[PDB]
Amino acid sequence: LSKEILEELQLNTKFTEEELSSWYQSFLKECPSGRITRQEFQTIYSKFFPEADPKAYAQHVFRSFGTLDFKEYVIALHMTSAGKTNQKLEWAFSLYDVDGNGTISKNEVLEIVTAIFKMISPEDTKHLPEDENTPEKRAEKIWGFFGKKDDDKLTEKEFIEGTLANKEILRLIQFEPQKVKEKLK
Amino acid sequence: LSKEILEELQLNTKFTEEELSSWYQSFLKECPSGRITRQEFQTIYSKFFPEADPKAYAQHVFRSFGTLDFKEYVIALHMTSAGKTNQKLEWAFSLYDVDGNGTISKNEVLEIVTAIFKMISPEDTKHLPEDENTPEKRAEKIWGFFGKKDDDKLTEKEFIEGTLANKEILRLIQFEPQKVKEKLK
Amino acid sequence: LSKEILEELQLNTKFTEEELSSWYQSFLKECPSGRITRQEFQTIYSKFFPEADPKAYAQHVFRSFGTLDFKEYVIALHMTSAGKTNQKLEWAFSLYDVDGNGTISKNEVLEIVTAIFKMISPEDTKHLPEDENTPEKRAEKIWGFFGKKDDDKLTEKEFIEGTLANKEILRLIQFEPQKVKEKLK
Amino acid sequence: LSKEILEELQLNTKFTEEELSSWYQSFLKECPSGRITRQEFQTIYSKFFPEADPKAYAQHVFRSFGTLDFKEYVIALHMTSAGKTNQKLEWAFSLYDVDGNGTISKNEVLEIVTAIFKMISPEDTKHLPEDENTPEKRAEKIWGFFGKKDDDKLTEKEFIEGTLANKEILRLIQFEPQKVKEKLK
Ligand SMILES: [Ca+2]
Ligand SMILES: [Ca+2]
Ligand SMILES: [Ca+2]
Ligand SMILES: [Ca+2]
Repeated sequence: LSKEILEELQLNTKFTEEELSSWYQSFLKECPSGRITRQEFQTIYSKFFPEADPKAYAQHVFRSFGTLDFKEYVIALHMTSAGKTNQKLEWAFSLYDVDGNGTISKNEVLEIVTAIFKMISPEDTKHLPEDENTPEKRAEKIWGFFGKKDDDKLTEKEFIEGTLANKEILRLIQFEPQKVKEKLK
Repeated sequence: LSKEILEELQLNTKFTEEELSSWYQSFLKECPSGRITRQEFQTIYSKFFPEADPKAYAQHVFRSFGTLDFKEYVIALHMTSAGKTNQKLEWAFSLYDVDGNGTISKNEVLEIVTAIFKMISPEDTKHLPEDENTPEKRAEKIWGFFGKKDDDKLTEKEFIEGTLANKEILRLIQFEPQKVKEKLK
Repeated sequence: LSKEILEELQLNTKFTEEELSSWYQSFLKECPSGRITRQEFQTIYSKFFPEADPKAYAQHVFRSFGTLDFKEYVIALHMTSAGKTNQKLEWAFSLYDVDGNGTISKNEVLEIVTAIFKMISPEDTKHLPEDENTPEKRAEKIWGFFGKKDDDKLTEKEFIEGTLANKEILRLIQFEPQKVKEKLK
Repeated sequence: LSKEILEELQLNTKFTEEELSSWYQSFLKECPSGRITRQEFQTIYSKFFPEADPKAYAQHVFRSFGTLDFKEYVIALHMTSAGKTNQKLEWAFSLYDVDGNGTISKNEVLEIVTAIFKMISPEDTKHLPEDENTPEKRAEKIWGFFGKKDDDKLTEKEFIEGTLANKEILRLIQFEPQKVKEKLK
């Protein structure tokens, strides 16, 4: 588990195996089964993002992985809060492909963008450019950069190419609450 | 020791084993026993932070680990001066849990925040937001973000979740003197 | 391939072997032969840099490596879009030595600088200093910093020494489209 | 050599072993003996820092290591131009201890500060704070932060403690030409 987590994160880790083991011992005192349900997971985001409405967001993050074990729980927290976005592109594809069918549709992008938008304070909201100030505008822009028609599908190959190649695209799909905020101020 | 330090720091290290070995040879010329007392440790902070009152701070850092050996001494200096705060969350919990009982109480947070505040120059002080300009205000805000009642306790699980998840929380518990300063100017 | 890529990038990687393997499976669904032609490669840049004219640029990048296999394709995308420029100096020499003869001539630098310039929007263009606002001015400045006469040749030794030693030089040869942009605003 | 360099730099490297090997092949075409003299080394700095007077600086850097072999040459270029200063503290001590006797005297600090100052353009010079605008002022401030009397000696232990602990000190001893410049603008 600790080496397994460290193995999956590799460059994104903010912990050593010993520290992961300490966190783990603590986690087990709280969740003796070593599993956390979707409801328990959503509560972490509700408790730590008082100003926003993190429910949809936390559910989508949970979904990207019944329950999550400690490994997935630790990775989820790293994906939403630590590291650079360009190091999480594979995972991000999993977040955007809402139904897990392997391709991202326009409706899926809208779904994720809407949930991310709910993480932003209505205050930070008016600091947004006119062309990206609503879920639908932000989602359309994204679809547009990928050169997609409403009917089209986006594969993992194109998704990684575009997000890596063009930083403008990376900035639009960005899902970490803090980074979405710190790109305006 | 050098591999042992390098092993504990892992990603936070600013030295190679050879350089650690050089520093060590130098350290032994000064402290032949290879041990440094609390009083000797406090003197390093007093000597290098002339403008502040580092005593309480240095004592708490020392405590987080009679004497410290070279390994702990090197780690302590890394914890207070190098790397990114999000990579020191496990250690930070040890710093905040003043009595080492495993949970952080409101009084402990106040204790650490007060010591950190003593590291800031009275000059940089008035550059602080109204809601975080005194030890008690800064400590209350922290307790408030964790959703705690004065009577409550904070576990290591919640501490890591909150500090990692919400950067606002990370900024409030930040203990490195330089970062506390460079977040205002 | 995944370990082979990870081996060549080493510090520049934004992916783990597992993620590279996922991207690969996706790539094969699109290109069953596991090879991508110059024309297919150019299309990625045309599709993701709508505002510029990426043809010459994409051709030079392709050339630095008939077809490219997945490994070279992944590295090419990393070279143009991720990491710090100072970590790509060896590769950059390969990009500038247009004919692959081992030395860079003044005409080669002009060729690459012109292609890079085509990646910049005519809008960002007037934000350029007077002495670097045209391909020929930018190329001359570069040649001048290297202390070269129009007739001279630049070896890989001098190229690495100059670009590493003097950041001014590094900034002038910079080839990543985003960095060229973000150095003005 | 390539693994040996990679071993000494470890975290500071901007090259892979293969790239170091390429640079090496190029270096040998220029210096078949694989050795570079002090005069040859100084010429690199003179050629790439046209606006300054890099002689004293290049000599001190050379000295910190007759001739230098490729390994030392590569490390020297990394020390002066790449990475973060806090990762080069052991080496920096070697740079400041001009006579190699193991302790730094006030005259040695003045010597190095003067050489570094010669790397700054007279233009960037007036952008310097009043208390650090001359070699003697900058050197005195440094000695003062270390709490030293003119007669005193500075050991490697204290040097590392102070430079790591107090970023103000790190900024004053900073020796990379670019960083000295980019700390004003
Ligand atoms: Ca889907
Ligand atoms: Ca306690
Ligand atoms: Ca050529
Ligand atoms: Ca000396």
